[PDB]
Amino acid sequence: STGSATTTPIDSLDDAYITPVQIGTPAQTLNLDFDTGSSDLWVFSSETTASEVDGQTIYTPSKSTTAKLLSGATWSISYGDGSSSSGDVYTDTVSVGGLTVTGQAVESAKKVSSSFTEDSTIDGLLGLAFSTLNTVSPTQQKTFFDNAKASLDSPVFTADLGYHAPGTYNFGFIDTTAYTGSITYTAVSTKQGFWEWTSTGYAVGSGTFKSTSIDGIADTGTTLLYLPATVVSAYWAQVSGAKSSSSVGGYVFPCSATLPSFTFGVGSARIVIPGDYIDFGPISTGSSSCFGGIQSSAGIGINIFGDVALKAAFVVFNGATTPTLGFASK
Repeated sequence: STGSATTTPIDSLDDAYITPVQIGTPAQTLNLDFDTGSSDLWVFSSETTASEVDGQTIYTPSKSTTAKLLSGATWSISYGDGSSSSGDVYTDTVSVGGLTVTGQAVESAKKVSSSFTEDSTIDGLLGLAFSTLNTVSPTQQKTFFDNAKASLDSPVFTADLGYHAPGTYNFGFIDTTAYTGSITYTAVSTKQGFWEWTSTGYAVGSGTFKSTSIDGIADTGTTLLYLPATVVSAYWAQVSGAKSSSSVGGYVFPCSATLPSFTFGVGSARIVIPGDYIDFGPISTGSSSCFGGIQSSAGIGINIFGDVALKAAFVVFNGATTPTLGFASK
Protein backbone atom coordinates (compact mmCIF):
# COMPACT_ATOMS: atom_id res chain seq x y z
CA SER A 1 0.00 0.00 0.00
CA THR A 2 0.88 3.67 -0.21
CA GLY A 3 -0.49 7.02 0.89
CA SER A 4 -0.03 10.58 -0.35
CA ALA A 5 -1.31 13.72 1.38
CA THR A 6 -0.80 17.41 0.83
CA THR A 7 0.65 19.44 3.68
CA THR A 8 -0.15 23.16 3.88
CA PRO A 9 1.54 26.01 5.80
CA ILE A 10 -0.61 27.34 8.66
CA ASP A 11 0.36 30.95 7.98
CA SER A 12 2.38 33.27 5.74
CA LEU A 13 5.64 32.45 7.55
CA ASP A 14 5.50 28.64 7.32
CA ASP A 15 5.43 28.45 11.13
CA ALA A 16 4.10 24.89 10.80
CA TYR A 17 2.36 22.65 8.29
CA ILE A 18 -0.96 20.84 8.59
CA THR A 19 -2.03 17.64 6.86
CA PRO A 20 -5.60 16.30 6.81
CA VAL A 21 -6.07 12.98 8.64
CA GLN A 22 -9.22 10.83 8.70
CA ILE A 23 -10.04 9.35 12.12
CA GLY A 24 -12.90 7.00 12.95
CA THR A 25 -16.04 5.73 11.25
CA PRO A 26 -17.62 7.70 9.68
CA ALA A 27 -14.43 9.69 9.07
CA GLN A 28 -13.69 12.73 11.20
CA THR A 29 -11.08 14.83 9.37
CA LEU A 30 -8.64 16.71 11.58
CA ASN A 31 -5.69 18.80 10.41
CA LEU A 32 -2.60 17.47 12.19
CA ASP A 33 0.97 18.68 12.50
CA PHE A 34 3.17 15.81 11.24
CA ASP A 35 6.15 15.79 13.60
CA THR A 36 9.25 13.70 12.90
CA GLY A 37 10.56 14.88 16.30
CA SER A 38 7.92 13.12 18.45
CA SER A 39 6.01 9.86 18.56
CA ASP A 40 2.47 10.54 19.83
CA LEU A 41 -0.63 10.94 17.67
CA TRP A 42 -2.80 13.19 19.82
CA VAL A 43 -5.88 15.24 19.04
CA PHE A 44 -8.16 17.90 20.38
CA SER A 45 -11.29 16.03 21.35
CA SER A 46 -14.72 16.05 23.00
CA GLU A 47 -12.75 15.39 26.21
CA THR A 48 -10.55 18.49 25.99
CA THR A 49 -11.19 21.04 28.75
CA ALA A 50 -13.65 23.44 27.09
CA SER A 51 -11.77 26.64 27.99
CA GLU A 52 -8.68 25.20 26.24
CA VAL A 53 -10.42 24.76 22.87
CA ASP A 54 -10.57 27.82 20.62
CA GLY A 55 -11.52 27.02 17.05
CA GLN A 56 -9.90 23.59 16.62
CA THR A 57 -11.78 20.70 15.08
CA ILE A 58 -12.29 17.98 17.67
CA TYR A 59 -12.35 14.19 17.54
CA THR A 60 -15.45 12.76 19.22
CA PRO A 61 -14.83 9.07 19.88
CA SER A 62 -18.46 8.43 20.91
CA LYS A 63 -19.46 9.22 17.30
CA SER A 64 -17.04 6.66 15.85
CA THR A 65 -18.31 3.09 15.54
CA THR A 66 -14.71 1.81 15.40
CA ALA A 67 -13.40 3.72 18.47
CA LYS A 68 -12.50 1.68 21.53
CA LEU A 69 -11.20 3.01 24.84
CA LEU A 70 -7.70 1.68 25.50
CA SER A 71 -8.54 0.93 29.08
CA GLY A 72 -6.22 2.39 31.71
CA ALA A 73 -3.92 4.07 29.20
CA THR A 74 -2.84 7.67 29.72
CA TRP A 75 -0.34 9.96 28.03
CA SER A 76 1.50 13.16 28.83
CA ILE A 77 4.01 14.97 26.67
CA SER A 78 6.21 18.02 26.97
CA TYR A 79 7.80 19.49 23.86
CA GLY A 80 11.09 21.34 23.42
CA ASP A 81 9.31 24.68 23.12
CA GLY A 82 7.76 24.23 26.56
CA SER A 83 4.31 23.29 25.30
CA SER A 84 2.47 20.23 26.60
CA SER A 85 -0.66 18.12 26.50
CA SER A 86 -2.08 15.03 28.19
CA GLY A 87 -5.08 12.74 28.31
CA ASP A 88 -6.37 9.24 27.69
CA VAL A 89 -6.32 6.91 24.68
CA TYR A 90 -8.62 5.29 22.15
CA THR A 91 -7.82 2.93 19.34
CA ASP A 92 -9.48 3.74 16.02
CA THR A 93 -9.05 3.63 12.27
CA VAL A 94 -6.73 6.33 10.95
CA SER A 95 -6.13 7.14 7.29
CA VAL A 96 -3.60 9.48 5.70
CA GLY A 97 -3.77 10.21 2.01
CA GLY A 98 -5.52 6.91 1.29
CA LEU A 99 -3.34 4.74 3.57
CA THR A 100 -5.34 3.14 6.39
CA VAL A 101 -4.20 1.78 9.75
CA THR A 102 -6.70 -0.03 11.94
CA GLY A 103 -6.19 -0.11 15.69
CA GLN A 104 -4.08 3.06 15.76
CA ALA A 105 -3.65 4.64 19.19
CA VAL A 106 -5.39 8.02 19.08
CA GLU A 107 -4.43 10.00 22.15
CA SER A 108 -7.34 12.19 23.22
CA ALA A 109 -6.33 15.43 24.95
CA LYS A 110 -7.95 16.27 28.24
CA LYS A 111 -5.55 19.20 28.74
CA VAL A 112 -3.43 21.27 26.36
CA SER A 113 -1.12 24.19 27.10
CA SER A 114 -1.81 27.73 25.97
CA SER A 115 0.30 27.57 22.80
CA PHE A 116 -1.93 24.79 21.48
CA THR A 117 -5.18 26.54 22.42
CA GLU A 118 -3.99 29.72 20.76
CA ASP A 119 -3.30 27.98 17.46
CA SER A 120 -6.73 27.39 15.98
CA THR A 121 -5.29 25.82 12.81
CA ILE A 122 -3.64 22.77 14.45
CA ASP A 123 -6.05 20.05 15.61
CA GLY A 124 -3.29 17.82 17.02
CA LEU A 125 0.02 16.16 16.22
CA LEU A 126 0.96 13.02 14.33
CA GLY A 127 4.34 11.79 15.56
CA LEU A 128 6.77 10.22 13.11
CA ALA A 129 9.88 9.73 15.27
CA PHE A 130 10.65 6.26 16.66
CA SER A 131 8.01 4.54 18.78
CA THR A 132 10.45 4.29 21.70
CA LEU A 133 9.55 7.95 22.43
CA ASN A 134 5.81 7.32 22.63
CA THR A 135 4.47 8.50 26.00
CA VAL A 136 1.47 6.18 26.50
CA SER A 137 1.54 4.40 29.85
CA PRO A 138 1.51 1.64 31.00
CA THR A 139 1.61 0.13 27.49
CA GLN A 140 3.68 2.14 25.02
CA GLN A 141 2.04 2.57 21.61
CA LYS A 142 3.32 2.57 18.03
CA THR A 143 3.33 5.48 15.62
CA PHE A 144 1.16 5.57 12.53
CA PHE A 145 4.25 4.86 10.40
CA ASP A 146 5.35 1.93 12.57
CA ASN A 147 1.87 0.41 12.34
CA ALA A 148 1.65 0.97 8.56
CA LYS A 149 5.20 -0.17 7.79
CA ALA A 150 4.70 -3.84 7.08
CA SER A 151 1.86 -3.10 4.65
CA LEU A 152 3.72 -0.38 2.76
CA ASP A 153 5.27 -1.14 -0.63
CA SER A 154 8.56 0.14 0.84
CA PRO A 155 9.14 0.97 4.53
CA VAL A 156 9.62 4.70 3.97
CA PHE A 157 7.93 8.04 4.13
CA THR A 158 9.01 11.28 2.47
CA ALA A 159 8.66 14.94 3.41
CA ASP A 160 8.50 17.50 0.62
CA LEU A 161 7.69 20.76 2.39
CA GLY A 162 6.97 23.90 0.42
CA TYR A 163 8.36 27.39 0.86
CA HIS A 164 5.28 29.57 1.36
CA ALA A 165 3.36 26.88 -0.55
CA PRO A 166 1.84 23.44 -0.04
CA GLY A 167 3.91 20.28 -0.21
CA THR A 168 3.51 16.53 0.22
CA TYR A 169 3.94 13.66 2.65
CA ASN A 170 4.15 10.28 0.90
CA PHE A 171 4.09 6.89 2.58
CA GLY A 172 5.46 3.71 1.03
CA PHE A 173 7.09 5.05 -2.14
CA ILE A 174 9.62 7.54 -3.42
CA ASP A 175 8.23 9.93 -6.06
CA THR A 176 11.12 10.15 -8.50
CA THR A 177 9.48 13.19 -10.18
CA ALA A 178 9.61 15.24 -6.97
CA TYR A 179 13.35 15.98 -6.84
CA THR A 180 16.30 16.81 -9.05
CA GLY A 181 19.57 14.89 -9.29
CA SER A 182 20.13 11.98 -6.93
CA ILE A 183 19.16 11.27 -3.32
CA THR A 184 22.11 11.10 -0.93
CA TYR A 185 21.54 8.73 1.97
CA THR A 186 23.21 9.13 5.34
CA ALA A 187 23.33 7.06 8.53
CA VAL A 188 20.79 7.48 11.34
CA SER A 189 21.21 6.86 15.05
CA THR A 190 18.00 5.89 16.80
CA LYS A 191 19.60 5.94 20.26
CA GLN A 192 17.66 9.04 21.35
CA GLY A 193 14.50 8.03 19.44
CA PHE A 194 14.98 10.69 16.76
CA TRP A 195 15.96 10.74 13.08
CA GLU A 196 19.44 11.75 14.19
CA TRP A 197 22.21 12.12 11.62
CA THR A 198 25.51 13.95 11.06
CA SER A 199 25.84 16.74 8.54
CA THR A 200 29.28 17.04 6.95
CA GLY A 201 29.51 20.85 7.14
CA TYR A 202 28.22 24.18 5.95
CA ALA A 203 28.78 27.28 3.85
CA VAL A 204 27.42 30.81 4.15
CA GLY A 205 26.34 32.43 0.89
CA SER A 206 29.01 32.04 -1.78
CA GLY A 207 31.65 31.31 0.86
CA THR A 208 33.86 28.28 1.06
CA PHE A 209 32.48 25.08 2.53
CA LYS A 210 33.61 24.28 6.06
CA SER A 211 33.98 20.54 6.63
CA THR A 212 32.82 19.81 10.15
CA SER A 213 30.55 17.17 11.69
CA ILE A 214 27.22 18.51 12.94
CA ASP A 215 25.04 15.96 14.71
CA GLY A 216 21.36 16.85 14.66
CA ILE A 217 17.80 15.69 14.10
CA ALA A 218 15.52 15.94 11.09
CA ASP A 219 12.44 17.48 12.72
CA THR A 220 9.41 18.52 10.65
CA GLY A 221 7.71 19.75 13.83
CA THR A 222 10.31 22.47 14.51
CA THR A 223 10.00 25.66 12.48
CA LEU A 224 13.60 26.87 12.42
CA LEU A 225 17.16 25.63 11.90
CA TYR A 226 19.04 25.38 15.21
CA LEU A 227 22.81 24.94 14.92
CA PRO A 228 25.92 25.45 17.08
CA ALA A 229 26.63 29.01 18.15
CA THR A 230 29.84 29.12 16.10
CA VAL A 231 28.00 28.26 12.87
CA VAL A 232 25.13 30.65 13.58
CA SER A 233 27.48 33.53 14.40
CA ALA A 234 29.36 32.95 11.13
CA TYR A 235 26.06 33.16 9.24
CA TRP A 236 24.71 36.34 10.87
CA ALA A 237 28.09 38.08 10.66
CA GLN A 238 27.40 38.29 6.91
CA VAL A 239 24.23 40.36 7.46
CA SER A 240 24.84 44.04 8.23
CA GLY A 241 23.13 45.02 11.46
CA ALA A 242 22.21 41.50 12.55
CA LYS A 243 22.57 40.77 16.25
CA SER A 244 21.46 38.37 18.92
CA SER A 245 18.76 39.89 21.07
CA SER A 246 18.14 38.40 24.50
CA SER A 247 14.89 40.39 24.77
CA VAL A 248 13.50 39.01 21.51
CA GLY A 249 14.97 35.54 22.01
CA GLY A 250 17.41 35.11 19.16
CA TYR A 251 19.09 36.66 16.17
CA VAL A 252 17.29 39.54 14.52
CA PHE A 253 18.25 41.49 11.44
CA PRO A 254 17.18 44.65 9.63
CA CYS A 255 14.11 43.97 7.52
CA SER A 256 15.87 45.94 4.75
CA ALA A 257 18.54 43.24 4.43
CA THR A 258 19.02 40.72 1.66
CA LEU A 259 19.91 37.44 3.38
CA PRO A 260 22.63 35.10 2.10
CA SER A 261 21.90 31.45 1.45
CA PHE A 262 23.04 28.71 3.83
CA THR A 263 24.38 25.38 2.60
CA PHE A 264 24.54 22.18 4.63
CA GLY A 265 26.36 18.98 3.76
CA VAL A 266 24.85 15.53 3.40
CA GLY A 267 27.80 13.27 2.75
CA SER A 268 29.54 14.72 -0.30
CA ALA A 269 26.27 16.38 -1.40
CA ARG A 270 25.06 19.89 -0.60
CA ILE A 271 21.61 21.30 0.15
CA VAL A 272 21.25 25.04 -0.39
CA ILE A 273 18.73 27.00 1.70
CA PRO A 274 17.93 30.23 -0.17
CA GLY A 275 18.26 33.40 1.87
CA ASP A 276 14.54 34.15 1.64
CA TYR A 277 13.79 30.92 3.54
CA ILE A 278 15.67 32.40 6.52
CA ASP A 279 13.36 35.45 6.81
CA PHE A 280 10.66 35.11 9.49
CA GLY A 281 9.49 38.68 9.18
CA PRO A 282 8.93 41.51 11.64
CA ILE A 283 9.30 40.64 15.31
CA SER A 284 6.00 42.49 15.89
CA THR A 285 3.60 44.09 13.43
CA GLY A 286 5.18 47.12 11.78
CA SER A 287 8.66 46.54 13.19
CA SER A 288 11.74 46.98 11.01
CA SER A 289 13.52 44.27 13.02
CA CYS A 290 13.03 40.84 11.46
CA PHE A 291 13.43 37.43 13.10
CA GLY A 292 16.05 35.04 11.73
CA GLY A 293 15.41 31.49 10.61
CA ILE A 294 18.80 30.18 11.72
CA GLN A 295 19.23 30.27 15.50
CA SER A 296 21.62 28.87 18.09
CA SER A 297 21.02 25.43 19.55
CA ALA A 298 23.10 26.30 22.62
CA GLY A 299 21.05 25.28 25.63
CA ILE A 300 18.66 23.11 23.60
CA GLY A 301 21.13 20.28 23.91
CA ILE A 302 20.68 19.12 20.31
CA ASN A 303 20.97 20.60 16.84
CA ILE A 304 17.68 20.65 14.94
CA PHE A 305 17.25 20.55 11.17
CA GLY A 306 13.73 21.98 11.28
CA ASP A 307 11.47 23.17 8.50
CA VAL A 308 13.84 25.94 7.33
CA ALA A 309 16.34 23.26 6.34
CA LEU A 310 13.98 20.44 5.36
CA LYS A 311 11.84 22.53 3.01
CA ALA A 312 14.93 23.13 0.85
CA ALA A 313 15.09 19.37 0.16
CA PHE A 314 13.17 16.26 -0.74
CA VAL A 315 13.71 14.14 2.41
CA VAL A 316 13.43 10.36 2.68
CA PHE A 317 12.79 8.84 6.10
CA ASN A 318 13.87 5.26 5.47
CA GLY A 319 12.48 2.97 8.14
CA ALA A 320 14.21 -0.19 6.96
CA THR A 321 15.70 -2.48 9.61
CA THR A 322 18.71 -0.14 9.61
CA PRO A 323 17.11 3.28 9.19
CA THR A 324 18.68 6.01 7.06
CA LEU A 325 17.84 9.51 5.86
CA GLY A 326 17.99 10.67 2.25
CA PHE A 327 18.24 14.23 0.96
CA ALA A 328 17.85 15.51 -2.60
CA SER A 329 17.68 18.99 -4.06
CA LYS A 330 14.39 19.91 -5.73
